[PDB]
Amino acid sequence: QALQLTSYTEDMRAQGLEPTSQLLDIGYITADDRLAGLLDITAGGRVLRIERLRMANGEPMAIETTHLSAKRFPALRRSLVKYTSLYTALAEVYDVHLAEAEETIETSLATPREAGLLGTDVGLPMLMLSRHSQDRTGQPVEWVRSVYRGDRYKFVARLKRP
Amino acid sequence: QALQLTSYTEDMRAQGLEPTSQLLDIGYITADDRLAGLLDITAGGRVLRIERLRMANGEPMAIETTHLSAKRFPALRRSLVKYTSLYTALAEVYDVHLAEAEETIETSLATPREAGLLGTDVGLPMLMLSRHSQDRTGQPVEWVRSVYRGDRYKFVARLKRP
Repeated sequence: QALQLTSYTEDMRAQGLEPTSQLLDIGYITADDRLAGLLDITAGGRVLRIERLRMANGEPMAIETTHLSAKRFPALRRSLVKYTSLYTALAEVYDVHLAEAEETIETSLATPREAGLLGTDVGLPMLMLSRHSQDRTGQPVEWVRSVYRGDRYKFVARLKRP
Repeated sequence: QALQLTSYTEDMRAQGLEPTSQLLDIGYITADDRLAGLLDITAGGRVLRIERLRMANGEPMAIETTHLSAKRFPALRRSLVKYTSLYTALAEVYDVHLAEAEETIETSLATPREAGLLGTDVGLPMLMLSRHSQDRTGQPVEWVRSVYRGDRYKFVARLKRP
């Protein structure tokens, strides 16, 4: 609670590595109840889904899948090409800024496709990150699910106790 | 950065589960340079090592191995039986209180012994937590290494961005 909401780029530089990305896929899907609840939209609502391959020192590091309300951000898909960053896009196009988020850390095995994209096998433990962010108006902005190579990644938290 | 320094008990209750423990082993070891640096003691220095089996809902959940300066806490081993908690012991016997800590999250496979103690196999992804704590006088107090069952555990962080 009350930790530092750091995006992918900073968490890599705060770890020595040089971050880069590659869009794998982008498109609209239909929200089931679970996703609808997380984005505060109605079930059946349209969701923009972005899938990116994250790299560091040139090699595959993570697959990052971001979900957002298409209804709220109907021109975001088109605008994303203009930008280096989803969050730049949200700030400049929609004046939306992340304020707070709940991050979940788990470990799991990769799917066959994931293993292929990350140059690992399906027996390597992977770090699974989920992130549920809200904006400065206290609305949910995104639900993010990422799979990190377990041999190459660690996540560091600085904790304090009052 | 600036997250909430939560001990094992709170992190379980903030997750629905009912926490219990069992001492597996306790004793002194000699610090190698790496450990000596973390506890701010001289290489060769004596370290109190505590190994505990953590349980929740009755079943095995984590193995938690804590290291402390024996020189600084020479009567801690003996005093630990009187107490429900290492941190109660440190507060009451030595007036030492955790103030800040660096926590590392990783995933790895269990050793054969670990797998046996946790009723899992060595193919299950495990969550590896390291914790390096300092006290209210800004000195290092502990270095902790824990292995959590990957099928049963998640770690939740609440992040903010100024």
